[PDB]
Amino acid sequence: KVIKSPIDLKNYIGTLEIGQKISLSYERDGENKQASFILKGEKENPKGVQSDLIDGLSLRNLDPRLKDRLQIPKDVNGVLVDSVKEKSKGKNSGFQEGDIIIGVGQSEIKNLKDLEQALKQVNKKEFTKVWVYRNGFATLLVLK
Amino acid sequence: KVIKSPIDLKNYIGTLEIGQKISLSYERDGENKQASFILKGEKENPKGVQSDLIDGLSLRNLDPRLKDRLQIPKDVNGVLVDSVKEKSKGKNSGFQEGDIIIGVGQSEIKNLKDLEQALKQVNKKEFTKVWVYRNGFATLLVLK
Repeated sequence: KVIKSPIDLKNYIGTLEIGQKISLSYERDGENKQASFILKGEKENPKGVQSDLIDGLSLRNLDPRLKDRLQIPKDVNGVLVDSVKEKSKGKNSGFQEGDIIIGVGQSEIKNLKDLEQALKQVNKKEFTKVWVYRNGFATLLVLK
Repeated sequence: KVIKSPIDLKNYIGTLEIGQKISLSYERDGENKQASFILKGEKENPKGVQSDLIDGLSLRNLDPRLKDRLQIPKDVNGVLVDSVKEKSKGKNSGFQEGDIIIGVGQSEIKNLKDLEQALKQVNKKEFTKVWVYRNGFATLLVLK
């Protein structure tokens, strides 16, 4: 059975019974693999690993020991950028070292907890509207 | 002073003074003992040991790794039974290894706290109505 859309695998599994191994095929960036997948339901999974917009990103919580802006936490709590690996959709799209993420997709974060909650939704997006505080100003970016 | 009820002990303490040592008799199962007790208030107690129907049971928390039942945590949050001691009140009563306590005294449990909390009331219960899911199904017991 051939898959292009969510309802395709979904109903395709409505027609398959448990515990038989499917040797299904799947791609990533620009290469296909074939591997072997037991049918396991929702009641049936131990767990696991992901990334996308967090691939080779070193980031951490903050209240930074810099100047000057403004006295409210509201516009500084978020997450600091140590490093950005070039392949990541950030550096496709002008994300850089020394930035501070204040929000992801028009919505604001206080920390790695809020970052990772939004960063878990980014492969549900074709791009993201991030806001990153630089040395002086927050720029809006368009990450692809 | 001879004891058969709690209003024997309670009202005997109503008629006994502080700090003295009291060489009381007590029994277990089929063996009486004497040891000596300091009169120690409610406002007076340094901590101890509490077994009965938990006595040496090996039970831990679950969402288990098998099928099938239902699509809700409500019947499957609980605790799961690695072993059951022969000397204990479960094996007098039809309880076994491979079981899963979902409820105790017609009240349901989510983990080891709600187990222990209710197996802290079984010496208040002439018998217990526990409910034990097994490999496929869940059975009321008469824990004597």
